[PDB]
Amino acid sequence: TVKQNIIVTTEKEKRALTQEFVENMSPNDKVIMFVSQKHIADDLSSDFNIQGISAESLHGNSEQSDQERAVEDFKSGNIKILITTDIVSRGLDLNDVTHVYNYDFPRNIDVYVHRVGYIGRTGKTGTSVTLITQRDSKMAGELIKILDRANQSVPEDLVVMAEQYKLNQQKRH
Repeated sequence: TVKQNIIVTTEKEKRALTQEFVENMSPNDKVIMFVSQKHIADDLSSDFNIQGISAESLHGNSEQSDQERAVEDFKSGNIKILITTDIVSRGLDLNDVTHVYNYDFPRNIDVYVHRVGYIGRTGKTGTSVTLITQRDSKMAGELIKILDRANQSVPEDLVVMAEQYKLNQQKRH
């Protein structure tokens, strides 16, 4: 079973929170991190590597050689964080993954559930961590239902977001 954590935040606080997450990683943790834009993924990778948290970024135009080196490094432990945009590389052994980290909230709820499934498919326990901001407040109610269905704790800030969204929508009919 997979522990699901939702962190309500703003776009300016995402970098600092993600910094705090990666600094608190155990030496055994291996993270697949989801970022919507390639240049942000590159920025994050070079930040992490400069600090000594070994990482690589991949996107849809990454060469097959680059992807297969990243997958081998993820297996061997030569990287601890694989930051991906638009794809998950096919040769990735999901048994090595302890965490899914959604730096950007995915484009819909079905993609979110699929990413939780990346750890749940192996039958091992693991953790999904997701950052959500006001731009994705239309997802908040659906996300609460996912958490309630999976018997996961519901953060107060997520309930506040879903209530605020509903009130703002009711004023617009």
